[PDB]
Parts: sequence; structure tokens; C-alpha cells
Amino acid sequence: VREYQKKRRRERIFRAAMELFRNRGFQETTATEIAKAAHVSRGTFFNYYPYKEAVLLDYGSQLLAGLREEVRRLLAQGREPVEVLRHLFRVLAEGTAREKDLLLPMFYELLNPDPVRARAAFEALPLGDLIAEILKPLREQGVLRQDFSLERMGRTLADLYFLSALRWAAYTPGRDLAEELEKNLRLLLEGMLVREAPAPG
Amino acid sequence: RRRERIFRAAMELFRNRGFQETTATEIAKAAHVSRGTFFNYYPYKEAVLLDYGSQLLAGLREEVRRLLAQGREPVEVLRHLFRVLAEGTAREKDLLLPMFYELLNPDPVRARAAFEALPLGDLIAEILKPLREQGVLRQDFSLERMGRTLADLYFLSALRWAAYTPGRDLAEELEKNLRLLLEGMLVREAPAPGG
Ligand SMILES: CCCCCCCCCCCC(=O)SCCNC(=O)CCNC(=O)[C@H](O)C(C)(C)COP(=O)(O)OP(=O)(O)OC[C@H]1O[C@@H](n2cnc3c(N)ncnc32)[C@H](O)[C@@H]1OP(=O)(O)O
Ligand SMILES: CCCCCCCCCCCC(=O)SCCNC(=O)CCNC(=O)[C@H](O)C(C)(C)COP(=O)(O)OP(=O)(O)OC[C@H]1O[C@@H](n2cnc3c(N)ncnc32)[C@H](O)[C@@H]1OP(=O)(O)O
Repeated sequence: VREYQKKRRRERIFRAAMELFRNRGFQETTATEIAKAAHVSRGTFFNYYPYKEAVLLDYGSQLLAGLREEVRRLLAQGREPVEVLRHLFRVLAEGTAREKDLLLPMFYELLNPDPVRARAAFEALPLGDLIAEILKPLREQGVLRQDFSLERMGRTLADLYFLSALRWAAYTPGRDLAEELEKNLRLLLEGMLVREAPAPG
Repeated sequence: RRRERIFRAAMELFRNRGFQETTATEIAKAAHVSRGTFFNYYPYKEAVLLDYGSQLLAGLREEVRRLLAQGREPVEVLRHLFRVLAEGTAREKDLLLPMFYELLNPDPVRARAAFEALPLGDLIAEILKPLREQGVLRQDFSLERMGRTLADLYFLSALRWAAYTPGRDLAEELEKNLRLLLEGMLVREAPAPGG
């Protein structure tokens, strides 16, 4: 019964932290406030979350798992990969705009000077690999280059999302994030060089 | 002179003791000016790195424009530019890393000063001009915007390389960015290409 109590405890702390973060702000909330609200010692909080940002990483990982489930659903339903890609970025744009205040500090964590944490943030938010899954069918379909691995390409697109999202959130919140993300997709997918227009129907 | 004596004294201290460990006070003393005078020239320490970054960029800009005269093909100029950036980044990683972090400083006023000091995107956009002229680049995006996007990729790759994974061949990584963005991930196999 310890495992169940342990999972119950982590989940409660998470909820407590998220409620406080949403109502008072991430930076303004302290481990002491979180512990109090979750009904646990501060020491217990740190045992589950050694540093506050780890709560946000937990959150982003949850958001990503929901998107993954969505993408896999659309692909199994037979949606064209390119459309799923365009769908994913549209949903990423919407979710990022909606959760801007919590995602911003989480975004900086990927740029943490301490390599151990930058690494932990990275592994917790594998958007790059989700994108790779969508590219996979395109490759077997023969329309995708093969001089670069699916992994490195997906990672490149995920890096663009990250930079555009961070910049939008930190510096230009008034701009159209959906359009900006569509641009990254269109450029990396089709390239800057013009392509052949099909014979009209 | 002075702005020059300060900048040189700063770089020398950075070289001998490290950027992070060097202080405004020490720079002031080595440049022979008061802390007040130092700050008129460089309100904050990273501003010295921006100045450094600007001069390195000017040099690249120099090289670029002089290769375009010489008739070198646009795409070949781009490949050269990134081969030079790759080596340069590797050689001066210790000073460039704190400069890269400054580009994403939370203070919008500082992030903008950093962006404006390091206009790589615009340089890429000048090299692209002949392609635009040839009529071979899409028109739903400006050259400036496409250029900014390829510079962003450089930034991303370079910051990752210099801070977390120096093991990667930086030149091949930049060559990858150029290739994906210029050509796209979808293949180009038309039996009858234009031109
Ligand atoms: C060895 C060392 C080598 C060099 C080492 C260094 C290499 C650095 C590589 C790059 C690294 C980075 O950039 S990372 C930097 C992250 N930092 C930031 O983003 C800080 C941002 N700070 C700022 O102050 C912002 O940039 C502002 C406030 C100036 C706003 O930007 P901005 O308005 O886009 O600036 P500007 O230069 O005029 O850009 C004009 C383009 O944006 C478009 N644009 C603007 N608003 C809109 C809009 N609402 N809808 C559509 N389009 C818009 C314009 O139409 C035009 O696109 P179009 O019509 O032409 O298509
Ligand atoms: C809802 C909001 C969501 C939000 C979601 C937001 C997602 C944002 C994602 C991007 C965010 C950023 O990273 S922005 C950039 C700055 N931040 C960061 O980079 C985050 C921290 N970064 C890191 O820790 C590192 O860069 C890693 C972990 C990403 C690097 O991965 P790594 O394996 O160490 O390094 P990698 O590049 O893979 O190199 C492996 C070497 O071995 C080869 N190799 C090949 N296969 C393998 C293999 N299976 N295992 C190991 N190695 C392999 C590779 O070719 C390479 O050779 P060779 O290369 O020697 O030839």
C-alpha cells in the first residue's frame, strides 16, 4: 500500500503547486507555500520535486503525452501526415498561447546553463520524437529525403517551435503564433526553393 | 583613445582570467578609467561581448560581399559562411557562449540590443538576393524572414554545441540546417525541373 500512497502524495503535491502557480504565478510561489498547501513537509516536497521547475516539466510532459495520443489517433484514422503536422502545430500554437505564463519559465529550463537540468528538461519534453513519428509514414511513402534521419529532422522542427514559442512568449505576445509556427513548418517541409505546381484539375 | 582601449583591456582580461570572473572594476582599472566612465561605454559586462560579436560579424559580412563580387554562386557563399561560422564558433566558444545566452535575456531591452548587434539573419538575406532575382525562391515569405529563420537555426545548433554537446561535428550540423531550409525535407525528384 506504500506505492499507492506515494503516488497519491506526488499527485496531491502537483495539484497544489499548479493551483498556486496559476493563481499567484510560478516565480512568486515558494516550496514552503506548496508544501503547506499540499499538507506535507517542505522536505517531502523536494523529495518529489528537487527544484520548482521540475513541477512544470511534469506538466509539460503531461501536455505532450496528450498531443502524442492525439497525433497517433489522427494517423491511425488515416489522416495525411502533412495535415497531421499542420494540425499539431496549430494545436501547439493554441495551447502555448493559453498556458503562456506557466510555459515561459519552463522554456528557459531547456536553456539552463547547468547541463544536467537542460538535459532533464529536454528528455521530459520530446516534441522532436513525436514529430519524427509523423514523418515516418512520409519516408516509407517515398516523398521524404533520407540523407538525414527522421530523428534529426523532427528535432530540427521541434527546435524551431521552441525558439518561436519562447520569443513569442517572452518578447512578442501580440504576434500571431499560429502563423509563425505554420511558417516554420512550411519552410522546413518544403524548403525556400520553389516547387513544381501540379497540373490543374 | 578610450572606447577602444576599454574594449581591448576587457578582451585581454577575458582571455587571461575568464569572462564570468572578470568585473567592471577590474576592467576599469586595466583600461585606466573610473567605474563611472566604464559604464558610459558599456552599461553592463555582456555589452563588451556584443561589441566583439558585431566586429566578428562585420568581418564575415566583409568576406561575404567580397565573394559575391568575385562572382561566387549564392548557395556556395552560404556554405562558405557556415563553414566559417562553424570553425569560428568552435575556436571562440568560451566567449561566445555567454554572448549566446544574452540573446535570450528576459529583459526585452537587452535581448533587442543583443539581436540588433548580431544581425546574421540580414546577412543571410543579402546572399539570398541573387536567388530571389533568379525567381527561384518562394514569395509567400520575405528574404529577411527566411534569412532570420536560418540564423535562428544557427543559434540553436551553436548554443547546443557550445553548452551541451561539443562532440558533434558543428560544420555538418550547420550544413544540415542549410540543406533542410533551402531544399526542404520533401524530396525534389521532378523528371522536368525548371530552369
Ligand atoms: C561569430 C558570431 C556570428 C554571429 C553570432 C550571433 C548569431 C545570432 C543568430 C540569431 C539569434 C537570434 O535571433 S535569437 C534572438 C531572440 N531575441 C528576440 O527575439 C528579441 C526581440 N526583441 C525585439 O526588440 C523585437 O525583435 C522587436 C520589438 C524589435 C520586434 O521585432 P520585429 O518587429 O520583427 O523587428 P524587425 O527587424 O522590424 O522585423 C520585421 C519583420 O517582422 C515582420 N512582422 C512584425 N510584426 C508582424 C506582424 N504582426 N505580422 C506579420 N509580420 C510581422 C515584419 O513584417 C518583417 O517581416 P517581413 O515582412 O520582412 O517578412
Ligand atoms: C507543450 C509544450 C512542449 C514544449 C516542447 C519543447 C521542446 C524543445 C526542444 C528543443 C529545446 C532545445 O534544446 S533549445 C537548444 C538548447 N537546449 C538544449 O539543447 C537542451 C539540452 N540539450 C542537451 O542535453 C543535448 O543537446 C541533447 C541531449 C539534446 C543531445 O543529445 P545526445 O544524444 O547527447 O547528443 P546527440 O546529438 O544525440 O549525439 C549523439 C552522438 O552519437 C550518435 N548517435 C546516433 N544514434 C545514437 C543513439 N541512439 N544514442 C546515442 N548516440 C547516438 C549521434 O549521431 C551523435 O554523433 P555525432 O553528433 O558525434 O556525430
